[PDB]
Amino acid sequence: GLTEEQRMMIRELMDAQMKTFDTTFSHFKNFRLPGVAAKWSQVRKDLCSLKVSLQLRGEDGSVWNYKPPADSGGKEIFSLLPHMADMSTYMFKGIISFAKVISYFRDLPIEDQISLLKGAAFELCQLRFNTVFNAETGTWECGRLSYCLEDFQQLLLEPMLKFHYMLKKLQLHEEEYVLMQAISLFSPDRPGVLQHRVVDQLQEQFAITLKSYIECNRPQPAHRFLFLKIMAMLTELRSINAQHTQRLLRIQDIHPFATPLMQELFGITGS
Ligand SMILES: N#Cc1nn(-c2c(Cl)cc(C(F)(F)F)cc2Cl)c(N)c1[S@@](=O)C(F)(F)F
Repeated sequence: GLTEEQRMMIRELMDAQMKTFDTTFSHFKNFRLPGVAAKWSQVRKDLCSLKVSLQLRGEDGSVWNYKPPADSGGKEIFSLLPHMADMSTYMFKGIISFAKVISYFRDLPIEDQISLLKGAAFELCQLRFNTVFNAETGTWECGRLSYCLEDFQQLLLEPMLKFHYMLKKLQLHEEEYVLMQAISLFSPDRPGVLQHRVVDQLQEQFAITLKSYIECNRPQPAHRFLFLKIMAMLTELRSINAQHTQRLLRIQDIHPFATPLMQELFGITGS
């Protein structure tokens, strides 16, 4: 029960997701793996908040399985950074392809495109990982890869992990996940955006379509206020993004790891 423009909107967003999101992670390869003075206390706190074991199912049926070390006050806490930087770079490329395919994004001036991508790449990445997150086992299932949280109520103290469990509980459709990505991408208040009036009108239209979609396709009392919960999710995710951008820059300051694409998105110039 949407306007013709509203369903053309969902159709195009659902199309750009289909073309740019490798849900089986088939083309993620050549990645790195762990081998076979008051900043550090913060960096140690930054790192220990999301430790994860890693499983690789080979095409032949073999299984590699990695258990990370415990914190012993040394550089061994940096063991997973190259791999997770390689995974982030792969996700970021899918995000950039996603935005480039959308006509509303394409139509913005280029300098506004980079500004919007710098501001929302993390958030769109987190949103895509939620669709492959298994809340019953605490595992991100990325095709032949899987990432299982180490052994509960004290794990939800981490805001990002708390975000993933709450978003998964909302039981969202594919159409609702992609409208969330559009709203986060077309945020008029990212640093450096110039066409903020255009970008705000675009954002307001993606939110209105989402509100109408829920009310057309979700009449159950369980989904009362669902639109407002999602919009609050997005504000929460957005705060998680800011506070994590500093986590990453702190680690980068004392132990470099960011790929060239990660530097581009986060403002590191090379000197
Ligand atoms: N952005 C994005 C982003 N995705 N991820 C992420 C990765 Cl790489 C892997 C998993 C896995 F399932 F594999 F465990 C889960 C997640 Cl949520 C992380 N750590 C980030 S950020 O910290 C960064 F580094 F800035 F990209």
